[PDB]
Amino acid sequence: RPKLYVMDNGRMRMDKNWMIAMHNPATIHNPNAQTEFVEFPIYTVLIDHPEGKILFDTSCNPNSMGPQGRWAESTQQMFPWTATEECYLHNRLEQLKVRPEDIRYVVASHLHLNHAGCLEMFTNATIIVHEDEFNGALQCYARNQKEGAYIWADIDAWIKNNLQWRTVKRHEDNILLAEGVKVLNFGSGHAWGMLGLHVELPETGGIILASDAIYTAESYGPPIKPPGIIYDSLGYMNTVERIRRIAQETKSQVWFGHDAEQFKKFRKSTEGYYE
Amino acid sequence: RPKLYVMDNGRMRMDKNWMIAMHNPATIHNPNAQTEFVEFPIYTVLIDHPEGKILFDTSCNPNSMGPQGRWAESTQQMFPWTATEECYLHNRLEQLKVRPEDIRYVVASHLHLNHAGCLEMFTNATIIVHEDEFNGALQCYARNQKEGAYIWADIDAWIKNNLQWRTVKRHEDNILLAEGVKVLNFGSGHAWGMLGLHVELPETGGIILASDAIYTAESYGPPIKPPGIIYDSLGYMNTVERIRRIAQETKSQVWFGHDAEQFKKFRKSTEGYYE
Ligand SMILES: [Co+2]
Ligand SMILES: [Co+2]
Ligand SMILES: [Fe+3]
Ligand SMILES: [Fe+3]
Repeated sequence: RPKLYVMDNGRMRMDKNWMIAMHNPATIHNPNAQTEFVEFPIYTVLIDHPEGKILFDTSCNPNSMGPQGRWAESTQQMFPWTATEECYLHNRLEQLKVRPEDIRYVVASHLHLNHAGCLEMFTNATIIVHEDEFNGALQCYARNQKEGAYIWADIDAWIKNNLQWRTVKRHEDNILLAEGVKVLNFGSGHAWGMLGLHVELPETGGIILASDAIYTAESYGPPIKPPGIIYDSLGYMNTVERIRRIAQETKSQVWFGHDAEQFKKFRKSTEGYYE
Repeated sequence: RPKLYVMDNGRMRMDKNWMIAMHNPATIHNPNAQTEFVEFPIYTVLIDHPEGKILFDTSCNPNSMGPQGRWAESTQQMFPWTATEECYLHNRLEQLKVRPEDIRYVVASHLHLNHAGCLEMFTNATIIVHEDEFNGALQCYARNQKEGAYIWADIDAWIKNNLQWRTVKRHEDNILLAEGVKVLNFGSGHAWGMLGLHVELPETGGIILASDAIYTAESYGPPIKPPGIIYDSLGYMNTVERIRRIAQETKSQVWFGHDAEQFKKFRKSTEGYYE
């Protein structure tokens, strides 16, 4: 029935402490302990479904980086994005003969700069987003916040391009978007409102797209190693355990948001898909 | 009526990222950004009240550090405590002609190693503690956790010395402990359950003892700069703002848990007291 594509939208580097909070604490013997600037993948997932094309996340906007970049300079320096034109989502989709207009549904895991970058392209889609995440980003916008993980120029484009939103309510149940495609309401954790996907593929089986609910296998453990980027510590911990339970009960794989190792092993859109 | 004493119970050093989460993030230009290893005061407060002597916090145990120390070696290395004999609470109290047996109430802000160290001394007192904090530490003990901020040997002593506990229930209102002395139920934040004191002194006026609900003036802001040592991020943020409001409405000073600058300006027990 359906085909699932992993599209490579480039790499980003940041302080490991953002990814694993307090990963290497200072000691009497190492009072000025150093961190690392680690690299991690940015990716999106296309589910080419007979009921319609579903896109999970949208990576970064092409005009994110550089002197004329939408991203503030501090942001560009703390979370630099490296991507070839081939890695841009529009191009990755073009290489699959998919036009933005062909996307029925976009699922925004959250509205961070490296997941909601290209929402603006999908003007014929219904954008599914957690209401608290939406609200939180709209406040960043309204208060003219220019630094941080919510890109003002990105949100501006969303509104100017008249996107069609479908917010997931705080206590809303999981949404069946299509046969074998369920939107999981993880709620507050890494961000204000986290959404995930459960995909049931005829051949591959079950897949949980966790996005930044779980950064990496190191995050996942056990035991859980929480991130530095976190809004609701408790919601985060609960979400990870919930994902772990869903995986074991549905015998599903868990695809982390930003795990280099796991990504290396993924079959990307230049080699094929998952059925 | 009452006399309030600030007792210097030593100094401790740790990674600044514990105090201020992500205080100096790595950048493209500083990929191996360094943390610092900062010094901060450990103190306790004695309210010599006509209704009875109230102690807020108990510092670290004398036998905490060194090869035969109660603290695990990793803990002694990440959170080293420096203290001369005079800084020990038993001695600080002795210099005020105060015997452990003279304490009617001990208020444990939380049960971290540097606040609950000497609970065992107060065998004739009622130990007031948040129930969630108590529960959390009793689990650390039962699971024989020997690393971390909850010292197994400390907890072992509490049970052996048959301390008399009074737990503050999760949704319990503030407790009037004595005229002008209220226990503030902050709940989860820095740790599982945090208690503060509001003291109304005839001369000095209102004082909020925040303990680790607010590490420092930098934590307090505004804006709030949360710590790396945190269980409930949201509860933490709520608590700080609650303190700000109480302070404003009660025209009260806020005494932070571990603020080097503020502590220097405090009149300690070797110079006098607050009335
Ligand atoms: Co994110
Ligand atoms: Co503490
Ligand atoms: Fe991300
Ligand atoms: Fe402390």
